[PDB]
Amino acid sequence: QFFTIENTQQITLLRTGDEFATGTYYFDTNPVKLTHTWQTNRQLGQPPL
Amino acid sequence: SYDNQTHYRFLGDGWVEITALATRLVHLNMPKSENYCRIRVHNTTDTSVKGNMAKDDAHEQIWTPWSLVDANAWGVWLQPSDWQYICNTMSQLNLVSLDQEIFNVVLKTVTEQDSGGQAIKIYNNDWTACMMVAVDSNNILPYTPAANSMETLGFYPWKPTIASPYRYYFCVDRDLSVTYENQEGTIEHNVMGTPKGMNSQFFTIENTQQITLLRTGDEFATGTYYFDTNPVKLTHTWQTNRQLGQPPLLSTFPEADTDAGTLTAQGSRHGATQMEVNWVSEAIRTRPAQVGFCQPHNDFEASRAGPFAAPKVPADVTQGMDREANGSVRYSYGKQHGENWAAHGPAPERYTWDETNFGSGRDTRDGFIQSAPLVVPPPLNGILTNANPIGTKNDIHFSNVFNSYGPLTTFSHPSPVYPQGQIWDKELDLEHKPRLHITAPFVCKNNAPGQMLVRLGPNLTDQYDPNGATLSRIVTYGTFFWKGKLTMRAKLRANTTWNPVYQVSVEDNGNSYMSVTKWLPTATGNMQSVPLITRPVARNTY
Repeated sequence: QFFTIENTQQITLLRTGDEFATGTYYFDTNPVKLTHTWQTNRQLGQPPL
Repeated sequence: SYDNQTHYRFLGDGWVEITALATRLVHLNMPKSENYCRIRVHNTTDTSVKGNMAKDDAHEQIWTPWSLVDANAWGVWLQPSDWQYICNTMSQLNLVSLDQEIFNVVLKTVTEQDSGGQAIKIYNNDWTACMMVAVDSNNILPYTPAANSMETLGFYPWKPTIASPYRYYFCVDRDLSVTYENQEGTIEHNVMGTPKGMNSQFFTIENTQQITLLRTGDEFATGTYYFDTNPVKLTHTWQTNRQLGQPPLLSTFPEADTDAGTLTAQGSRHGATQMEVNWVSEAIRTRPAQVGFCQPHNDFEASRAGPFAAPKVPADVTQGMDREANGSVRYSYGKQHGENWAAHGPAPERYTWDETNFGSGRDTRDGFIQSAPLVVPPPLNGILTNANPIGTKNDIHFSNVFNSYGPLTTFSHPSPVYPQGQIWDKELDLEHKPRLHITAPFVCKNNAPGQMLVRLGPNLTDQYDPNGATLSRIVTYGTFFWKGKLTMRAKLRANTTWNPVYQVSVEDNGNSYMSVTKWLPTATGNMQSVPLITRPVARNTY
């Protein structure tokens, strides 16, 4: 598989006074917790009486 | 209005709205520890031994002056007979909603008078006194299943019950080394530990829930939690990787009802396998997937908390009687949660439940593994069996360390046990959840039923000084009723076989496991609750 930047994307020429801007990609991901756990198979539920 | 029944509302297409009505008198005493206690527990009496370490009970829980009220146990809602009716007719079940209520709060105080006669105890209620109730609806405080220690509520209606004091775990970082029988040397270090600043979590009923005071003529009622769970089948499978699809073609037909038929030459027989052999056979033929799997036997792992038995998915015990191989469970209840009442000594009755999802279990004896391009009669060093010692140990074979889990590994969800058995269970706040829980059949996909806590109001005396070490408080205790509503959805199975199917029936007074006398009172009124078969009717996996 030999790809080529030229035969895959629409290149855009930018000179001195030019400028480019992308769209606005929207992320579709799952959030990540900002806390740590500690409990283990020993600390799970009703502790011994 | 007291009520403890079970209504079956029939709908169309074979769907039923099962309603559970449970009412029960409760008893509560003054929580001895007027304040939260961060007590530790170390059983050096056993951890010091060389062979002992599987008896490790080291940790550091936190005792709260509150008592939890958990009714998470089938044996408290449904009636023995009812469970039968269900398992014999239904084909699946699922939780719908929950609803709880409290009322008829009675608060009495005791006065041990008569010091000039003997020593009698006088009783008399107090209205001004108050009870305290709150509901962890948001589930802030750690989850504590009462059935996770058989401390739920009574399973017998006409018999009151008490609540199990609330207490949760805390971070400590225990440690213990490995040792066998006698071995040689010392147990290295069996250290306990101190609290870390990153994992320290001390909650307080007061700064987490909106407590509500209830006097004599007061009463409380909860909302109506709606269950969001997945239904569980009420039937058992049997098929194995041998009975999956098109059975081999027959070339020979029996002459009488004695002899059997034959197949086609293994070599000259159509089909497809994953081996390089130029023949076919049931044992090697390709199958849709994997029915059950091999699990490491007695796998004890250890983290900062210490050693523990790695849970294993329950399955069929198989002809090999391999219980601790297919994760069968052994319970230890007592009086309220079953067991005969005429049983002496504190000795708790036990029972080992063997899953009925046949075809998913495994027999270690026959379990083996060949090598390289499969050979018809395997050599000696070209096939490892459950008789070959691993790592210089005679009793340790590949079985006790082999994990056959994988993509094609499909199985059946464990069926619940009538009495004792747990109903639902909160889900772990982990980014990646586990395919299921063994503690209970139903797991709340979203938030779970807020736990209910109770506590008697600290009734003080005339002499009170906060700065004073430990001071008195008028003796008090209370009782109140608890009404619970549990609605569920289920569909009646369909009779499609022909041959009568297995039903959960009882039997005349005999030695049979299903003896009527087992669920009947005695000359004095004693009785027990023996676990009952779930999934009496066979299903069909493929």
